[PDB]
Amino acid sequence: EEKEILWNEAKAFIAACYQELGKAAEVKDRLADIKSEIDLTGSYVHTKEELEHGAKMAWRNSNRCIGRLFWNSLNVIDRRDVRTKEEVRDALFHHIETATNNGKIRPTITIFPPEEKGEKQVEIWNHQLIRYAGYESDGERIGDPASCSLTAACEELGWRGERTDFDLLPLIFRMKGDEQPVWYELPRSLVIEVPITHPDIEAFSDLELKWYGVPIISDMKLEVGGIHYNAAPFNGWYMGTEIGARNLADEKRYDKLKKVASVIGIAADYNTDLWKDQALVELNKAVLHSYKKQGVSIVDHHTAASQFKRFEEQAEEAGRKLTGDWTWLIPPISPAATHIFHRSYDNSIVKPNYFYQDKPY
Amino acid sequence: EEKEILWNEAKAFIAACYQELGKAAEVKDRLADIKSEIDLTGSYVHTKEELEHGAKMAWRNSNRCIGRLFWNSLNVIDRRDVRTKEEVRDALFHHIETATNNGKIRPTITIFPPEEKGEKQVEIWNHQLIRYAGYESDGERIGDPASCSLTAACEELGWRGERTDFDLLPLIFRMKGDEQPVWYELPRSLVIEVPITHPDIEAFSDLELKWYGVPIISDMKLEVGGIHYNAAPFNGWYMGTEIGARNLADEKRYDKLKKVASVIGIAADYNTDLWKDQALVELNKAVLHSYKKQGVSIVDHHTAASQFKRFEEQAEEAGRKLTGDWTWLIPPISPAATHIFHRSYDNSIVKPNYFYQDKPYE
Ligand code: HEM
Ligand code: HEM
Ligand SMILES: Cc1cc(N)nc(CCc2cc(CCCN)cc(CCc3cc(C)cc(N)n3)c2)c1
Ligand SMILES: Cc1cc(N)nc(CCc2cc(CCCN)cc(CCc3cc(C)cc(N)n3)c2)c1
Ligand SMILES: [Cl-]
Ligand SMILES: [Cl-]
Repeated sequence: EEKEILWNEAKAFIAACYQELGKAAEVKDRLADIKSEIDLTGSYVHTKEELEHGAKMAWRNSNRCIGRLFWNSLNVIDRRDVRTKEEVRDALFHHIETATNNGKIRPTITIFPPEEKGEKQVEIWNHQLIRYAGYESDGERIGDPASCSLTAACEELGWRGERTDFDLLPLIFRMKGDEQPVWYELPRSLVIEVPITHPDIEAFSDLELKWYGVPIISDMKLEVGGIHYNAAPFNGWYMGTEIGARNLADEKRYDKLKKVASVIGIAADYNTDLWKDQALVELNKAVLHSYKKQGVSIVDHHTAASQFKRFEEQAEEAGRKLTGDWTWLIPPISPAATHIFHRSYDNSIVKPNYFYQDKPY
Repeated sequence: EEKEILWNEAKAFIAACYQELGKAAEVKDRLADIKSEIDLTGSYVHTKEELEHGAKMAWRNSNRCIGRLFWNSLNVIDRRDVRTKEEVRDALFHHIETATNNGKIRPTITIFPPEEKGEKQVEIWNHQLIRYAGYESDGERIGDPASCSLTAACEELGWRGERTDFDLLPLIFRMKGDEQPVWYELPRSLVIEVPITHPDIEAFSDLELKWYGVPIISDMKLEVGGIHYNAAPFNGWYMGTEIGARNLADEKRYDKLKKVASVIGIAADYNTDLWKDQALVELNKAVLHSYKKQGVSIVDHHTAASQFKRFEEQAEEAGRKLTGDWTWLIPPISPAATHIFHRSYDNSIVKPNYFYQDKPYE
C-alpha cells in the first residue's frame, strides 16, 4: 500500500514538475527509474532540479501567504548530505547568514534529509531559528510568552537565559539515534536586530523596543511528491504588521499598546477615542521606518497586497487555479483598504506544500 | 408536501419557542390547533408572543451580527393587519420615528403580512429605509454608488433626485395586485442626519461629510417556523466603523480617504507612511465624536466586541450553541485588537433567521 501511495504521489509531482520546467519529454524515463527505485528500496531520491522546483511549488501553494508573487526566486539549499549535529548546526548558521545578506534579505530554504520509515533524521525544536525567550515566575512575565514552553524545555537541558525581554533562544534539535536534543547558542554577529524608533516622535525610543531582522520558520514539514522533508527551515522578509500589530501589540505577546499611547502623548482612557487604533498606526509606522533606516528588508501591508494582486493575475495568465486563506491573507490593520478583503478565496490544499507537525516537547 | 414541510417547521419552532418561554405544557394543544389550521387553510398564524420571540431568536441566530447581546430587548411591532399602501407608508414612517427616538435609538422590527402561496403581500424595494441615492452619467459619479441601480429604477417611476451627494431615496414598495411599486418622499423631519466633525481638527468640516442616524435593513426575509415574512424592516444603532471605514472610506463607495489625509495635514504619497491607516483612524474618531456630540446612539468596535464576548458567555451559560461568521464579525479596523480575531466560529445556519432575497429591480 505504502509503495503505491508513494508511487501515485511521485507520478503526479513528476508530471507536473517537468511540464512546468519544459521537460515533459523526460517524464517517461524518470518515472521508469523511480518505479524501479521504489520497488528495490521503498522510496526514491529527488534530483536537485526536482527538489528546488518542489520547494518553490510548495511556497506557491501556501494559501496563508501574501508574499507568494516571488515564489520562483526562492533560494534552495540542498543539505540532504548532512549526517552530524555539527553539520546541522553549521548549516543553520549558514542559512541565517546567507538569508540575512547584510540586510538585503534573500528568501531561502535549507533542506535536510527526509523521513525514512516515518523516522526523522533531524528534528528541529525551534519554531523560528531566531526567536526571543519567554518566562513566567510567580505572576512575573518576561520576554515573549509564545516561547514559554520551548524556553522551559531549553532550561531543562542546561541552557540559561539572562531573562531580558529579548533573550535569543539557542538552536535546539535532535539527531536520529539520540534520546535528547543538543543546543547551541547563537553568535550575536549572525543576528541582525532593529531598534524601533519613530520618524517624528523622539520619545518613542524610551520604550526600548526592538525586533530581529529575519523570520525563519523551522518547524514545518515540506512535502514533495510523497517525500516528507520534516526539517526544512525557510524565510522571507517581514511584513510590518507582523511585528507592529501582532508580535509587539498582542495582549498575549509583548502587549505594548498602552505604553505606546503614553509616549505618543494620547489618553488611553476611552474606547471611543480609538487610542488603541491610533497607537497601532504609529507603532507600525515606527517599525517600517526603523527597518528602512537600518537597511533591513521589509514590506508594508498595502504594497504586499498589491504584489499579491499581481500574483493572482499571474496565476490566471498561467492557467493555474488560485488558492488562499482569506482569514490569514487580510492584514491585521486596515484590511478593508486592501483588495483581498473584498474578494473570496478557495482554501483547497494543493501539493507540494508546507504542513504543521507535532511539537516534540 | 408543502403542508408537510410547513408542519415540520412549525413543530420544530413551537417546541423550541415554548420551551424558552417556560410554556412547554402548552405545546401539545398549540400544535393540535396548528395541525387543523394548516389542513383547512394551507398555513397557520403566529400568536403575538410567538411572533415576538421568533423575531428575537432570528436576531440571536444572525451569524454576521456583532450586536446580538441585546437580542432579547428587540422592539417588535406587529403590522400583519395592513392592507393598503397608505397603511404601509405610515407604518414605515412610524418605524423611523419610534426607532430614532430623538437620538436614543431603539432596536425595532416592523413585521408586515407574510407570503401566502409564496405570493408576497407587500414587497419593499429599499435596501434600507433611509439611504442616499447614487448617479453615474458619462464618467461623473455623484452620491452613493451602491444605490445606483435602485436610484435608476426610482427615476424610471417618475422620481427625480437633486443630485447632491446625499439625496434621500424615497420609500418604494409594491402592493399585491399592483404591477408597479409606489414611491413616497421621506419627510425630512423624520430623518436625523449627523454632520461629521473632528474633535481636534477644525478643518475636518471642510469635507462637508455627513451620514444618517439609523440603519434600517428593509430587504431581508424573516423566516419563523415555516412562515416567510418577506417584508420586515429592522434596525439597530451603527457601529462607528460601518460609516467611517466602509461607507465613507471604500473606493467603491464615497472614497474619502485621500481628502481626509489632506485636511488632517499628512502626505498621501507613500504606502510606507501608512497614510490610509492614519486617515482611517481619524475619520472613525470623527464619526464617533460627531454622533455622540449630537446625542445619536452609536458604538465603537472595541465596546461592541466586548459586548459580543458577553453574548458568547451568555450562550454558553444557557444550553445554546453559538454560531458566527468570522469574516463579518471582525471589525474593518484593528481587528486583531479584538478577541473575535483570535478565535473561530461555527458558521452553521440556525432558524429562525434573516435571509437574503432577490431584488425586484436588477
Ligand atoms: C518574501 C517575503 C514573505 C512575506 C512578506 C510573507 C508574508 C507572510 C505573512 C505576513 C504570513 C502570515 C499571515 C498572517 O499572519 O495572517 C505568511 C504566512 C506564511 N508564509 Fe509567507 N511570506 C514571505 C515568504 C515566504 C516564504 C519564502 C515561504 C516558504 C517558502 C512562505 C510560506 C508561508 C507559510 C507556509 C505561511 C503560513 C504558515 C502557517 O500556517 O503557520 N512565505 N507569509
Ligand atoms: C443594536 C445595534 C446593532 C449593531 C451595532 C449591529 C452591528 C452589526 C454590524 C456591524 C453588522 C455588519 C458586520 C460587517 O459589515 O462586517 C451587522 C450585520 C447584521 N446584523 Fe446587526 N447590529 C445591530 C442590531 C441588529 C438587529 C436589531 C438585527 C435584526 C433583528 C440585526 C441583524 C443583523 C443582520 C441580519 C446582519 C447581516 C446582514 C447581512 O448579512 O447582509 N442586527 N450587525
Ligand atoms: C492569531 C493568528 C491569526 C492569524 N491570522 N495568523 C496568525 C499567525 C501568525 C503566524 C503564525 C505562524 C505559525 C502558526 C502555527 N504555530 C507562522 C507565521 C509565519 C509568518 C511568516 C512566515 C514567513 C516565512 C515570512 C513572513 N514574513 N511571515 C505567522 C495568528
Ligand atoms: C464587503 C463587505 C464585507 C463585509 N464584511 N461586510 C459587508 C457588508 C456591510 C453590510 C452589508 C449589508 C448588506 C449585504 C448584502 N447586500 C448589510 C449590512 C447590515 C449592517 C447593519 C445592520 C444592522 C441591522 C445594524 C447595523 N449596525 N449594521 C452591512 C460588505
Ligand atoms: Cl514572527
Ligand atoms: Cl450602512
